[PDB]
Amino acid sequence: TEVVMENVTAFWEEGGTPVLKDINFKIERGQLLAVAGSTGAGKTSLLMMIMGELEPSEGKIKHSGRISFCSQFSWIMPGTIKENIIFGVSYDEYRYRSVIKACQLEEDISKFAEKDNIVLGEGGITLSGGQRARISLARAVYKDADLYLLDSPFGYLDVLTEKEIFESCVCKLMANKTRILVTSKMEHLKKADKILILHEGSSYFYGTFSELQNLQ
Ligand SMILES: Nc1ncnc2c1ncn2[C@H]1C[C@H](O)[C@@H](COP(=O)(O)OP(=O)(O)OP(=O)(O)O)O1
Ligand SMILES: [Mg+2]
Repeated sequence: TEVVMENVTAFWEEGGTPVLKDINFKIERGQLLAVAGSTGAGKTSLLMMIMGELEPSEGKIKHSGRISFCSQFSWIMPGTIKENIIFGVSYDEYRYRSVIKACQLEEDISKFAEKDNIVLGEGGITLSGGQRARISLARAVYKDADLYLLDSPFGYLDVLTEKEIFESCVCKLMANKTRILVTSKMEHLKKADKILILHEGSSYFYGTFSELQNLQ
C-alpha cells in the first residue's frame, strides 16, 4: 500500500471542531483516489495531512517517498514558461514535451515567437486563469515523485478541456503513478480506483463508483 488513513481525526485548532473525522482509505501503488465533497469539507486539509502540515489526533497514516503537490490556487514565478514548469528540476526534452502535450500547452506555446522562452510573471504576458492552471499542473506532473497530490487542478477550464486533460495527463501520462486527485466530476470518480466523498470532515462515502451505482 502507498497511502493509508485509518480512523483519522484531526484539528487545525485545539478545541475547535475536527476538520477530518474518522477518515479511512487505502491506495495501492499506482492507483488513483478521487477526493470529492463541498467547500470546507476537508479535502485540501487531507492533502495537508499527507504532507505533514497537519497531524492526526486519532488514527494512523502511512505514506512514503517524495510528494509532488499541485495547489488549487495556480501560481507563476518570474521566469520563462519552461522554467516555471521544470521549476528547478533537471531538464529532459522528451519528458518536458510529454508533459506540455498532455496539458495542451503546446498549442499556447506554439503561438509565441519566443516559444518556451516566453517570459511570465514579469509584467509582459498576462496569462488566463486556464493557462495558469495548466502551467501549475504541468509543473507538478513534471516533478518526479512517488505520490502526486492534485488539488482541484482544472480551474478555469471548460468541461471538455478538463475531460481531455484528465484523460491525457492524469490517466495516460501518469498511468503508473500513485495519484490523489481532488475533484467532483463524475467521469473522474468513475475512472478512479477508489472514491472518498467528504462532508463537513466526515466520510460521506468511500468505495468504488460501481459500488455507489449498486446503491441506487
Ligand atoms: N491552515 C488552516 N488552518 C486553520 N484552518 C484551516 C486551514 N485550512 C483549512 N482550514 C479550515 C477551513 C475550513 O473550516 C476547514 C476545511 O478546509 P479545507 O480542507 O481547505 O476545505 P476544502 O479543501 O474541502 O474546501 P474547498 O473545496 O473550498 O477547497 O479547515
Ligand atoms: Mg481546498
